Amino acid sequence: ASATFPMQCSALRKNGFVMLKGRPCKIVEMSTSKTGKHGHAKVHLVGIDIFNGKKYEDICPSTHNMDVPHVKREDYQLTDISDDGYLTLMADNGDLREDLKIPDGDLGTQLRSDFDSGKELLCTVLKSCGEECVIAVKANT
Repeated sequence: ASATFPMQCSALRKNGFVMLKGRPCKIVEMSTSKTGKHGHAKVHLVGIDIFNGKKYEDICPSTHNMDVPHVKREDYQLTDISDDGYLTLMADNGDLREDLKIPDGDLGTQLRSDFDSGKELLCTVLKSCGEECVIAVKANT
């Protein structure tokens, strides 16, 4: 039930998930840099926060592990939007959750409009490291 698991830095790949500075990211760049000439490594890692979009960075030995998030998604059916801007989301087993808000950016605006219209919507919730949010909205019928 851990939120992150070890992986050897030499096993990391571009567009894979990695933890940078406590945030779950997608690796966007990797390269080598500077050592002592007897068997070590400093891999430079860049990654985009999978929720924010912020860019982060760190340096790690090829030999030793990194922390890698479990990243999951689940689809909910959208049934309401409150004045507070919270969504009412219904899981496949019927349970409701109203703790997720209208997402940021263009997605939240589309979501708001499509539901102001008459459309049945599925919201895909991204989940990782104790953080969750709607990342995709898809028409239903």
